[PDB]
Formats: sequence, C-alpha cells, structure tokens
Amino acid sequence: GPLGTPVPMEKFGKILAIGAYTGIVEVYPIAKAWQEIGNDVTTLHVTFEPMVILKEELEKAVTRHIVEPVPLNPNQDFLANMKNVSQRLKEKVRELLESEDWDLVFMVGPVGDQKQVFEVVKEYGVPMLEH
Amino acid sequence: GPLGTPVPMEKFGKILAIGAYTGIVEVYPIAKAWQEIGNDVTTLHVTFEPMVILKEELEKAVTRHIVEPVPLNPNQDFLANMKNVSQRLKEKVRELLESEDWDLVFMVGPVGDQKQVFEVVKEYGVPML
Amino acid sequence: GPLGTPVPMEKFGKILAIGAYTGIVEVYPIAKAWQEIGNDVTTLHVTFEPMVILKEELEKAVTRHIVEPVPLNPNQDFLANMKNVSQRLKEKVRELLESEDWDLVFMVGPVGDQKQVFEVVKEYGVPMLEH
Amino acid sequence: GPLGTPVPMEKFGKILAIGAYTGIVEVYPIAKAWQEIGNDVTTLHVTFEPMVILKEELEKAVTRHIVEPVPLNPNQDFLANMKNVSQRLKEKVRELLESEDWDLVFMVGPVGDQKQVFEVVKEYGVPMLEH
Amino acid sequence: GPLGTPVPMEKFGKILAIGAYTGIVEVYPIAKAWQEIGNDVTTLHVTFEPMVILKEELEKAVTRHIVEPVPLNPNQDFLANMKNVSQRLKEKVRELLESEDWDLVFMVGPVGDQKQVFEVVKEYGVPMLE
Amino acid sequence: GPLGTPVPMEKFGKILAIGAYTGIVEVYPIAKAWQEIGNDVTTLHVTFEPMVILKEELEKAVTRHIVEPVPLNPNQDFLANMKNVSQRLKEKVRELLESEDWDLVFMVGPVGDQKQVFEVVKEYGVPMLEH
Repeated sequence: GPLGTPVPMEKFGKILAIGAYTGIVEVYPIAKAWQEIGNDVTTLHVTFEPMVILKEELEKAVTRHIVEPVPLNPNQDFLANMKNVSQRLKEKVRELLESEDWDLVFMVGPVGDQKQVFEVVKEYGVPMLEH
Repeated sequence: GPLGTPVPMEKFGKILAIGAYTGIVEVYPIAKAWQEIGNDVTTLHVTFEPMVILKEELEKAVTRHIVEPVPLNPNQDFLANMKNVSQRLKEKVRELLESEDWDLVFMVGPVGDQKQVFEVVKEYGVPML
Repeated sequence: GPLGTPVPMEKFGKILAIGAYTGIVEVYPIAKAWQEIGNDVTTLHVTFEPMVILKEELEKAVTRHIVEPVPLNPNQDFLANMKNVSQRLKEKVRELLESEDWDLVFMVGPVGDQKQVFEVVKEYGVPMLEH
Repeated sequence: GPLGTPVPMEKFGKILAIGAYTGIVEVYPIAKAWQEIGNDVTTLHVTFEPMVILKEELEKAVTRHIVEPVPLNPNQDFLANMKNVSQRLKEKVRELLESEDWDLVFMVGPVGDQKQVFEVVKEYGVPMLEH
Repeated sequence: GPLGTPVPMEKFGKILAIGAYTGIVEVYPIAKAWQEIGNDVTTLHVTFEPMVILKEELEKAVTRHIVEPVPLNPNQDFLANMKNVSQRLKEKVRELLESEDWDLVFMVGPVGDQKQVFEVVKEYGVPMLE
Repeated sequence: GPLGTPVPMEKFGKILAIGAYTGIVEVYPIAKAWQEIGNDVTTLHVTFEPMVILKEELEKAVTRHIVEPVPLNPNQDFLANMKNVSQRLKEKVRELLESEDWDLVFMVGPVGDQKQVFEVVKEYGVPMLEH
C-alpha cells in the first residue's frame, strides 16, 4: 500500500521542511523526527487562510514553524488563487535562503510548486529532496 | 528538478483517474494523454466547494469527469473538514467500483487519502498505479 | 506484471522520440501522449527495410515522423547488419541535433544503441532519458 | 550514461535467461556471469531466422543455449510477423516450465512479450525479472 | 552522496527494528525517530561480543532494546563464526514473532541474513522493509 | 525476497571493489563476475584482524585482492575501534587512487564509511556505486 515519503534519518544540520496546502500533514511526522535526531528544522506551511493545520503541533516539534496564510479570493477561478500561493512561496523561500543559511531543503506539495521552489533553491547552492 | 509523476502510456482499458484537492492539477495532463492513447478514463475530483479547478478542461479531455464539492465549514479546525473530504472520497469510489467495472485506478492526493482509497480498491480486485 | 516505460507527462517543448527496431512500438503511445500534452515531438524509427511499423499511425500523432530503413543484407551474420543500423542511427541523430534544436531526447532500443546515441546527445547539451 | 540492466549476482540455482530479438546481446554478459557464479543458466533466444547472434558464444558460457529462429515472412506487415515470434516464445517457455523445474526466469525484450511471458511464468510459481 | 536508508515516517504500531553487526549504527537514528512518531519499536542487535555498540543510547530511545552477543571463536575462519550469528538471529526472531505480535519488521545487515530473517517473517504474516 | 545488490554486467575496465567488514561477502560474487566479464577488478577488504574472510577465494577470482586487518582493541568502546577501520579505509583508497588509475569504484559497507570513501573518490574524478 501507499506510505509516507521514505526519507533518510541523518543529521543534515539546519533543515527547511516545506509543506504546501495539505502537504504539511505529511511533512509533519518527517520534520518531527528530524528535529529529535539532531536537526535544526524550521517548517514552512504555505496555504490559504482557511486551511492552516497542525500549527500548534509542529511549533512544539521543530525549532521554528512558519505559516503564510494567503487569502482565498472566491471571486476568481481557483487557478488565479493558487498563483498567489505560488508567489508567496517563492518569496518566503527566497527570503529565508537570502537571509539565513541552510544545509537542506525538503518539500511536499503540488509538482508545480516543487518546480518553482527548486529554481529558488538551485539558486543558492542548497541541496534538495522532493516527495 | 521535480517532474510530474512518471506514468506508463498504455491501453489499460477503463481508467479511474482520481485527484484530491489540488492533486487534480497533476492528474489532468496524465488523464488527458491516457484518453488520447485509447483509454476510457473518467476523472474524479474531490475537494472543497471553493477549490474545484480544470472542470471544463478535463470534461473535454476524458470520457467523463466527476466533481464532488464538499462544503468548507469554517467553524471547525481544518482537520475536521478534511475528514469530510476523506469520507466523500471513499463513498464515491466504493460507489463507482460497486457500480461499473474498471481496469485501473490511479490517484494523486495526500498519502492519508491514498491509503483510504487503496483499501476500497484492494476490496474489488482492481489494480492501482 | 511488466508495463511500458513510466514517463513524466510535461511540456518539455520539442522532443525527439527515438525507437530502434521494434522499440518503436513502445515509444508510439508515449510520443502520441506527449504531442497531445503540448510537446512538439518528432519520432525517429531506425530499423531494417522489412521491419518498419506504425509509420502511418505516428505521422498522424506527432508533428513529424522519420523512418530510416536500413537494407537487411542476408549475406552477413546479423551482427554485421546491426552495425549498419547503429551507424544510420548516429548519423541521423547527429544530423538532427546539428540541424534544429531540441529540448529533450528519449529513446527505446538495445542498450548498445542507447549508449552510442547518448554519446551524440551529451555532445550537444540536450537532456536525455534511457533504461 | 545508460548501462546494462543492473542485476544481483547470487546463486538462484537453475536460471532461464531469455532474450527476444536483439535483447539477447544484453542478456549475454548477464547469463555468462551467472553461470560463473554457480548458476545453471540455460538461455533462450527467440528471433527471426536472419537475426540470430552470439549463438556460439553463449553455448560456451551457459549450461544450455536454445535458439528458436522464426521465419521472416516479407509478405506481411512486420506486426503479423512479430505475432509469430510472440507465439513461439510462449510455446517454448510453457514447454520448458512444464518440462523441467526452474528457480528463476529473467527476460529482456519488448514489453509486449515480457507481459505474455510473465503470464506463463506466474502460471508455474517461478519468480521473475525484467530488463 | 550516499545517505541512510530512506524510510517512511508513519505509525505502523509495534516495530521490530533489527541491526546485524555494524548495521545497528544505521538503524539507530531510524528506530529513534519511529518511537518519537508514536511507534512501539523494539530493537534487536545481533553481533559478536566484542562488537556491541549504542546499547545505552537506544535503550533510552526505544521501548525495548535487545542485544544478543555471540562469542567470537578465533579458532575458526570468520565464515564459521558468522554462521553462529546467523543462527542466533533466526532463533531470536522466530522467538519474538512466536511470542508477541508485530506490525512491522525492518532490518539492516548482510544480504545473507536479510534473506534468512525474511524466511522467518514471511512465516508469520508480518510485513517487512529491507 | 531480499537479494544481492543489483549491478550491471559491463566492461568498465579497471574496477576497485571495496568491502568493509562483512560487506566483503556480498562484493565477492560481484567482483568475481566482473573479472570474468573482462574487468580488471582489484578488491579491498578492510575489517578487524579476527574478521577477514574469503581471502583465498577472491585472490583467485580477481586480478588483485587487498586485505587491511585493523587490530581490534578490546579496551575501547566499539565506536572507538570502528574509527580506526574508517581511517585505514580512507588512507588505502586515497593511496590507491593517488597511485594507479581506475575506471570505477564500487563499495558495500556501513553508510558512514560509504560517505567517507565517497569523499575520497569525488576527489579524483572516478565514478562510483554504493550498496
């Protein structure tokens, strides 16, 4: 049967675990285990205002948990709205990589955002892992 | 970099391509290509009312496209709401497998729904991608 | 059981889908789907004169379908004959990459031709997909 | 770049290494190494009369090498001819599994024959591999 | 570069994480994380007396850590000695599966022991991860 | 069921097949088959004095077999002792790559040594394969 994304349990150092939309449900148990193993993981959840979940849970499991709630405008096709989440996603990552330094970046979310986020990462020389 | 789920381009016959939440964006190009290759693909999109997308696009690409919009109750933690989508998902699949017969089922969505949907599928003897 | 080569359904742009010998049977459904998805795929079938297949089918499915029928000389061990197909294969690819520009090259055929064809591709900086 | 099918080097016992068409070129070095490692490998090459290759080489490398040359009828589309090879392939395998007993079956050839051959194998409870 | 065995982080329930010889070094961080995620993992380290490691560390990370130190007889080729570890490995597993019930078994060690241990597991209907 | 590391059977040329601790048991059948296929494989077994195995067997199967027995100091936690094997491992590899030239390096041993050995290999531009 289907299982969570198989990931290696090592000390990579400082990890940026990203979860887009409901993708955060899956990164939760992963980020929790990396922190316990000795990794400084900071999670980022980018989704719509009415969809944040596990906020309380992973602020207590990682060194730092970031939530970027994008407003769900119901006057536009959903595509127009995802475009906003995609934007907020590049901006925050670009901002976190241009800010502090990371040892690894891991993400789980639509393959269209994984691509856009990969572009920002290959930009800074930080290794990545995609679901 | 990251790419769409690599899938085989064959004639499996009748395919049920499922997309949960934004997972439908990815199944779209896949189901479109399977139809053109000679597969009778019917897509199912289970998500919240304010999140259906590509509806028009894949009704024109597949033999049949089904959308099950679950009401987003803003008076409950999001977990309580996903539970409704998970329910609507088992019910519709159970209903489609208990109804017509399929050659293959393929799904893209949270791993928690993929599990629940896999239980319904292993139940009927239909292979899952 | 065994299934067709699992491939990603994206818009890479202009694709050169190659099929050596009976390998064309498998690339057919793949190239057909890539065209429909928005890719400018041109297929190349290199085989012996008495073995071309699906010619009609994939000329209608891709922007352009090329067939290079090599004469099957029955006065030589089959090895000596495959050598001619291997030659015709490097030449046509070298010619198509030195000619137009491609975004991706995908091939299905004996692993000995996949190697020789890979050498020509790494030569032009075009990404590839093997087995 | 592309390499031969990665395979495990163990003693499975009696192995039936199958190579359809030019697929035999690849199974050759594989079957040769399995024999040397202590496996009783018998290879089967199913192809058209004008395409047998490596016959001498692998009769010397395996316990037994079988060649089934199917006549290439030039008065029919190649599809009609492959159908004959597909048939000869099911028949000989069915015949070899219904005859002696095997510990493993490994095959390299078009994915359409790998399927048909897999059906015959799942029939006898013998474990299998592909290309 | 090479990394640890990629594994899924889920609640399978009760997990038997096995580490043969130095294989225990790798299962350590894995079993530690599974316990934290809500799994009742009990680790088993089968090796020679002069090779046990991380004993203290994983008794504190898992519900239960088992160590089976096999005596290293220096009067026999190493092959003859590994045979003893392979034996102690089948026996303890057979004993733990015939005893309590498990939801999953995961192992890291030579491929020759993974096979022998797999035979014992397929015997009881317990799923395995290599 | 679990099987040996699936590996490709080709002529890479000169191969350095490394086996740490009991990892040598698995590389044995692999290195034996590579030699027979036309590869100049030299195996290296790094382990503790009381753990060398297959020495006789693979000196007869490869062009050259190297054994580096590290003394097992029983007055230190096993971790302190593995550190010595890890050291002897980098040194001998560094020494073999700085000495002769290789076409490929393949290793099977703890993932902590595979990493340390990979650093030495990426240093000389020699391609590698892990377990």
